Amino acid sequence: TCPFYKKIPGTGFTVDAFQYGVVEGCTAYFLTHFHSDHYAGLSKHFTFPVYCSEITGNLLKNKLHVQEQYIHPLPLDTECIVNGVKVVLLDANHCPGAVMILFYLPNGTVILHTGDFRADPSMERSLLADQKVHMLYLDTTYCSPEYTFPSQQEVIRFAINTAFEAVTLNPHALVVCGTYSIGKEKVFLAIADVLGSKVGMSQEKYKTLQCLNIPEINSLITTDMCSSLVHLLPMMQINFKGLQSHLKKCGGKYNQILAFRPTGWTHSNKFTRIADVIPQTKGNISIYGIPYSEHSSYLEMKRFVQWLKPQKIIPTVNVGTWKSRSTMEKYFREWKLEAGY
Ligand code: NI
Repeated sequence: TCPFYKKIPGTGFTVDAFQYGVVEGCTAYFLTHFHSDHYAGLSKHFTFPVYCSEITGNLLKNKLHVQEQYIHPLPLDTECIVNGVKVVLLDANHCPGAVMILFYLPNGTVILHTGDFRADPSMERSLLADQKVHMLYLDTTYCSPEYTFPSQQEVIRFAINTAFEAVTLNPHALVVCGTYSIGKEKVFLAIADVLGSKVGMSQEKYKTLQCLNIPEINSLITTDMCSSLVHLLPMMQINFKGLQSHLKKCGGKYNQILAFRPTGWTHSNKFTRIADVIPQTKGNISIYGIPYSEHSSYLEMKRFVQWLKPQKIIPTVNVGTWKSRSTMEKYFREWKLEAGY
């Protein structure tokens, strides 16, 4: 059965609620982004209206074969009317096509659902600045003070400098980057750009990336592995056995692998700066775990909420345990008392 935190009161709407069958009294199903814990349940047999971004709609049509007549893409930053309710989609700074949703209820309540997001001060100058929000459905993935991480910019600088140095030292080194969903494309694209290479990948991943509207993508990605020195592989193959085997497949073109695993957080962050990160090495294979997050850190999330001053917060992540819930509720109270709302 659908949980309460996926239902928008006073509407016929749900959010990211496709794995529960036909939800009672749902007239429109919203999808914030194309990640499997959120889209799980969609297919060519789905015949209810789905509301989403243009990019998410490309992925629905091409990857899951949802029929076009049921896909309702909305432009960002634009007031739209859905089943008589005004809505706006805003950029969530998560993966490509990821949105937050503002709902303007007929009785005057204003609700923001963040979907998955990485809070940023740039958001303080969208259509959010223009009115009060009464309820916030918040991505609380990293809602605990131990979750610090560097900016995306610092992490990309580290990866580019590391890859550029390694391949300059050894022109026969291969760089490999792990992936298992859309998101974090900047990792492999920035590395390929500094090395003057395209990124080689499977036909299926290349198809997924072509759905995204990324400018000059035919310019950075390819299915011809032979001509590329940056390869993308499934995250599951990013280990010593998987990479030894891949290296065998390249036919003596290469004699070393430098691999990257962009993780969310890892407890090395509590003791280590980005400058100080080192790889795991075995033989002629090195693996770097890099803290590239597409969710808010604790401090980024705190700042966003203290700026927005919602009257009620409803968490959407880590809700399954009483200890997690109570912990998060305590932080929300602190934030409110410290900010004065
Ligand atoms: Ni996500």
